[PDB]
Amino acid sequence: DKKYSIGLAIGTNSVGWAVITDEYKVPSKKFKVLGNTDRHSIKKNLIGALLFDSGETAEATRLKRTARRRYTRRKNRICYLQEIFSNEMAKVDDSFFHRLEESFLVEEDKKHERHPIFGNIVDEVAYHEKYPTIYHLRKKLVDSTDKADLRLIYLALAHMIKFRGHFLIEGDLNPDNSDVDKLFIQLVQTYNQLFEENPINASGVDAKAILSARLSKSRRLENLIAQLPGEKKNGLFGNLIALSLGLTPNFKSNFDLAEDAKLQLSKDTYDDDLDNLLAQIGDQYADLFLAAKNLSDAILLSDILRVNTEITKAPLSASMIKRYDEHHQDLTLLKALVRQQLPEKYKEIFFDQSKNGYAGYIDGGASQEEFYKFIKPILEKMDGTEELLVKLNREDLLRKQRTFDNGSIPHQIHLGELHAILRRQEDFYPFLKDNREKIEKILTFRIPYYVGPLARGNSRFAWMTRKSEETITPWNFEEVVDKGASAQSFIERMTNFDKNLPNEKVLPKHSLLYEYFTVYNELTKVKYVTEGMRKPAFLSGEQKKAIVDLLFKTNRKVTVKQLKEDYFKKIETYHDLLKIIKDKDFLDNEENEDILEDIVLTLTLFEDREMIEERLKTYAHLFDDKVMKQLKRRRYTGWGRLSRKLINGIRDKQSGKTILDFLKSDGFANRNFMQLIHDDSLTFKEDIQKAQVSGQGDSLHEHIANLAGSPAIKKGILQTVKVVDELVKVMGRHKPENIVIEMAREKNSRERMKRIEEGIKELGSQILKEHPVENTQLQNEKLYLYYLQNGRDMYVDQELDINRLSDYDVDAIVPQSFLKDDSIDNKVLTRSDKNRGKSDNVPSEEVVKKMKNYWRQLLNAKLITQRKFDNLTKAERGGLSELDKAGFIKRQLVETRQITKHVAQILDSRMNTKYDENDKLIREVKVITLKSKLVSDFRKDFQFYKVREINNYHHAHDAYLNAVVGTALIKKYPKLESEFVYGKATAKYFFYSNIMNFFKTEITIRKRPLIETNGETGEIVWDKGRDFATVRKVLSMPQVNIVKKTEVQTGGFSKESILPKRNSDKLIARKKDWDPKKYGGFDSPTVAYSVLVVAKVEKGKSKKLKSVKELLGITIMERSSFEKNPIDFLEAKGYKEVKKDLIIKLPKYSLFELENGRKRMLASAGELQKGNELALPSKYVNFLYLASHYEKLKGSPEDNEQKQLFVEQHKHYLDEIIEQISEFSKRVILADANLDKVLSAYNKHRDKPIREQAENIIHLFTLTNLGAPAAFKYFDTTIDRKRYTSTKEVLDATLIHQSITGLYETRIDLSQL
DNA sequence: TAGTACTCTGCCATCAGAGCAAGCACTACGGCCGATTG
DNA sequence: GATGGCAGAGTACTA
RNA sequence: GGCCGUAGUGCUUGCUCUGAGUUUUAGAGCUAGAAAUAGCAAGUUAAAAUAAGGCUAGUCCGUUAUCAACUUGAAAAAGUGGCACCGAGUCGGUGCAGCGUGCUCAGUCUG
DNA sequence: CAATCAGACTGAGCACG
Repeated sequence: DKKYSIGLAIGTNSVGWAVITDEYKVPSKKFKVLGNTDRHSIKKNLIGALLFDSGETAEATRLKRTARRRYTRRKNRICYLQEIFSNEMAKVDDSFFHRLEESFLVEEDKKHERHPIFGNIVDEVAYHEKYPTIYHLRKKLVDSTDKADLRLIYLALAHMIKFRGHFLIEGDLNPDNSDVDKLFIQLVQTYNQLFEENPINASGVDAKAILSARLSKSRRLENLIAQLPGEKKNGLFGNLIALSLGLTPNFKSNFDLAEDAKLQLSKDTYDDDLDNLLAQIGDQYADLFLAAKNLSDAILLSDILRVNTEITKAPLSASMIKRYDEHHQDLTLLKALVRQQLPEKYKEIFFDQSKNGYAGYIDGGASQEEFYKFIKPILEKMDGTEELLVKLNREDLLRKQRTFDNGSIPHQIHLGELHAILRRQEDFYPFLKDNREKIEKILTFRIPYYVGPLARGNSRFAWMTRKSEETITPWNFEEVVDKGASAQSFIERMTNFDKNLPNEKVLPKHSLLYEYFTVYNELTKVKYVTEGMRKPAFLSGEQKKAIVDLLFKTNRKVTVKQLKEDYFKKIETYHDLLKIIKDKDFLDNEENEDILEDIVLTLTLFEDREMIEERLKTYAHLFDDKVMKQLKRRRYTGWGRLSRKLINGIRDKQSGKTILDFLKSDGFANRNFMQLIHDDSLTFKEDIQKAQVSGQGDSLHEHIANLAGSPAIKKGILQTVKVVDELVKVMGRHKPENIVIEMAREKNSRERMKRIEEGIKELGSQILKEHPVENTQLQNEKLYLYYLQNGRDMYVDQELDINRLSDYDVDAIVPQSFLKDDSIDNKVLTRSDKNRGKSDNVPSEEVVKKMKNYWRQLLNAKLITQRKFDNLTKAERGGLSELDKAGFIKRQLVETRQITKHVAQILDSRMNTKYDENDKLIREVKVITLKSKLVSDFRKDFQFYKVREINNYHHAHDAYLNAVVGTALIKKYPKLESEFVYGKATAKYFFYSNIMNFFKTEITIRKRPLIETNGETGEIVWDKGRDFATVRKVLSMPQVNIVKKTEVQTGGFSKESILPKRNSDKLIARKKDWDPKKYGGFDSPTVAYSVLVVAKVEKGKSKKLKSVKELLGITIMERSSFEKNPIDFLEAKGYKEVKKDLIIKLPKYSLFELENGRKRMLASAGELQKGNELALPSKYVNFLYLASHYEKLKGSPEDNEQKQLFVEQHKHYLDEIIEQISEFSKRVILADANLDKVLSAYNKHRDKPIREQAENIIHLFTLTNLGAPAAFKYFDTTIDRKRYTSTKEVLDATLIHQSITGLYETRIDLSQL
């Protein structure tokens, strides 16, 4: 038995641990080794770390799941259409659908003719000649009036149904509205006709260009307003224009309606909102609103159709046909031009599929951007290509019909085309006449987002409820699915429970009881003071009732003057429902509170008007039709944090009064919620405690999963809990005195590009147009800041130069000393940092006044954030006060993160379990949490420098230093237990500035005593004479238990790319009947785990059985098949007489010990990884840190000078570091060619400065590392990977099974078996 | 000599968007919210 | 972003 | 620490959808050529699959989390490994074990 | 409103296995 402590450092992919005794010495004990080897014991130190791969989020899995569901539903739609057509298609050509299904088949596999539509070569060729694309067929069917072949009708309908289009725009679209100017003129005419007193003139205004601009919608509206006299924004005409172009205007000010009456044109509720507005004002604005709707349709369509729709009913098909024709003409013209001018490049342009060009554009995979990049210079270096170059510049040269930009086509266009086809062809096909509604339903149906998957009790994600047990098709979806219950369950499965009553659901935020509760809490804490009062007094129950009835039940906002006048002078959600139902006695009654709760619950739950009105039909008799309509109109959003049972259901045992009852009857006490619930005498606390006891706690893994945070952090937490338990078991089941823990704080380029594009569009500038920047270039911090600041200085009014970058200075708004935040939200790029003023405070008031307008504009442009703006304009608010500075200094050392709170609580609950007589938990184990700042400062101050590139020992060293610092600190300052152990401005500032000054011998010059004592107690907390030597000795130990957590690979079967056909055995069939050698397939499977099999194989013509020992990679696809029957799985692979007992399962990162301590880790069944750590001396580590200037220089000039001299005298340490690396590589790495290249590079770059040489030597440790080999770079010379691609040598080595700390092992010698 | 059989080296990885709902964590403020004895 | 798969060129040993 | 009021940012989980992309087949290539080969013509589209697949047969499920070895259990789970000292190139060596009960004394804590 | 002699453990000596 010995008092000991555990120090832990938690990372996303590493967890270090350390056990220390009283004198800060790490123990060392012998451990028994199990297995068949002759080694039965081994000595190890209680210091180490566990490394694992980072956890992942379920986002990719969710995306894959949704895609799978989408594909299934699409096939179901096509099957519905085929089922509709089946009888007549069997009459016409019975094998048509069979031919369609087997199109993906070689000729010998088809049981029908190869041609899929007509089945004979003449007919197929004629059809393809007449309709080169499906859009030709679609336009012909839409426009022509004669009979069409049934197969052709089905083909057009199937294309339309299979590829519908986006559902962003709701309602109906009329493609005939295409002209922008004509509809703008019509709208102006209607406006002038109605508003005769103040007519509006818009002649001479480029309405088409203004409205169809590529800028933002708000910018377009502003431009149109500026170029339009007689009105501005928020006027009637301005609101009409905004409504047409898509913004949501408030028509309240136009007619003084006093209600918002906002209308959105794309929303489904637009018709109801317009009906309400028309009933409010009058019926004479219907023409104007209809004109606005037509203008909106034209505005949104003209950007897509780009064709005249007055002659055809298929505008999209006409656009695709003209795209085809322009493609054809441009191709002919380009062929002629190339033939005439550059005959030698014709082959490489129109025949070579590898290089980009037309051949690679059509036959190859090259996209439109790549084709344009290839073909622009050739067109430029030719004559007669001006119009082709113009089309290229506007991105309209040689365009395919199916492209990426086709995603902006609403499904309403396809629906209109399909309806036109059905209307044309229903006279000749009665079945087409009959099934028109259901075919259109097939095209336009989509499952509501709140209904979810239509399961039948075998899905964990589903929540839908069926009122009838039968197959759900799009035609009886309403009559089978209980939509209201499905939506309510959709909302309720995600809402929280009350924390005080864990089995109780929370109330809606706008619930009436919630409103009364909040108002009563606010009212009971206001102490009135008036004449004739000796001391301030609290309001009584009757006074509060009178005040609530007279003020709260009358006016929305209650103020102190109103309280004094209407009650103290005159005498001495509720309002929203009052103006809707227009009933005061009903709302003030007490027997309809359940009805009111139901009403607010419905309005909160359902966002669809039909659902709200069908749910409220039960209360339709209580009110009138207009009241019901108003109730449907009103909708609330938000959920409270308190349950109804907690607020009003539970009652005190002594008095039989609920919390609301007590709050109403507070009287002179005026005790609030927190008080009511924390009172010892009151039974509310006891009842709350009783409820929380029920359920208790789930498993540790379940609790960690239920925590909120990153999955990688949760994985690290679980590993830390397990290693703590393992160490407790190791140390004899004696729990430690203290557990000191710490936790690290932690396409992006595409996000930056979209953000800058949106900001530039909003601001109306053209900085991107001046010089475009790619995402990779935008990844640079200086460039990103320059582009975010619109190319202008942020502290003074001047212009910055992009070509002059890498020369300015990046200045943080809050100085780095107070807060260490390096994010863009705190960084600012300016020409000179001195413009900000003082360097130890917020930017100066003069600069704030100068740049307030610019910063406001940037915020409105979303270039900077609200927090950034608030930080920048803090000088006006008052700047950085002394209390703020003290808080910033204090928060740099005291951990306050909820994740670390949780972690500490879990460890505390696991460790301390006993209770006293008075049910007071005994703090046997004290959990101390520190930030990384304390340990980092300790390392910098006392020359315990950390270099991350040497090896993985720094995790264990950090854990040990955490233990030492935390234990020493809580011994020296026992009063600091409040802020560290889980369980004035000037004075606070200088207290935390020197909190760690008892470690050091000298301060600022203060001669601190050699032996540090607690004071008031006889405890020695530190001894600079010998404890520093102990820490140095511990950090220089060569043995540290580093464990790579073995895992079984899970995930995708292989690479998702589908390769073309080739005669290789590595291809994987995409379907059971699709031979890879004839259809192509996947490759590169992921190996779940290797299996060691000792068996015999048939070799040679005689098929003699040769005993073989080898590793077999059980891939993810065949893992279940293997585990179901290993014998059959292995026999089918070709091995005979395998041994079930001798089969060994070998997951990833399995460790093997071969010779001279050389260790290899199993990367896969045919690859290995390095498994050895270089224990470089701390003298070499310190020299490398000092010479390399880690984190530049952060020392005094006097101290900086002596370290430079130290490096100068220790020049020769470089050769020894190289010597250590070389001998380690010779003993373990065995990469001879790479070692020779590294040594040659070192010899050739010997004359360069020590700084540069050390900086490059840091890279050489990538050669001698643990894990997968990686390529590094020494100066110019680059050294590639030396991969170990053979697992044959490990079959005679020693397989080590390491526990979670590595102290418990089971060595299995595979050579014997 | 032909045929396996193992080794070294370079290439290569599905990608973009649209809503909706619930929750947490943090920032920035701006107010209320620790017990015992006479 | 990297790290394992794969094709291809290359060299070596045995029937 | 929580609960209100406002505002903002980021992240997580779940659902309904969109456009592409790859793979095979269909869209008769021609002429001079014994043959390779050469010269022309053409190119834009569609069908099907989009993790193999599963049984629970649903317009459902299939890439998250969890997982050293051994023993006992169907499983969930529970068990399995002596200590001190001197040292340090991935851990080595040395030493001990493999004391219990009654009386007096003296020091510390509680009634 | 104002104050914040009995039981257990360790070491020392003697007796028995």
